[PDB]
Amino acid sequence: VGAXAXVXWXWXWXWX
Amino acid sequence: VGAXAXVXWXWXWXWX
Ligand SMILES: [Cl-]
Ligand SMILES: [Cl-]
Ligand SMILES: [Cl-]
Ligand SMILES: [Cl-]
Ligand SMILES: [Cl-]
Ligand SMILES: [Rb+]
Ligand SMILES: [Rb+]
Ligand SMILES: [Rb+]
Ligand SMILES: [Rb+]
Repeated sequence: VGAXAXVXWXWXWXWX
Repeated sequence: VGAXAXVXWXWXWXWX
C-alpha cells in the first residue's frame, strides 16, 4: 500500500 | 468512466 502502480487514486482508467 | 484522473487502475496511491 502506497505509491506506484495498481489500484486506487491517481491517473489511468476507471471513474472520474 | 474512461481515462484520466480519479480512481481505478494506473498510477498514484493505493494497492499494488
Ligand atoms: Cl479512453
Ligand atoms: Cl491530468
Ligand atoms: Cl474519491
Ligand atoms: Cl492512506
Ligand atoms: Cl495489490
Ligand atoms: Rb491507482
Ligand atoms: Rb490510479
Ligand atoms: Rb480515470
Ligand atoms: Rb502501490
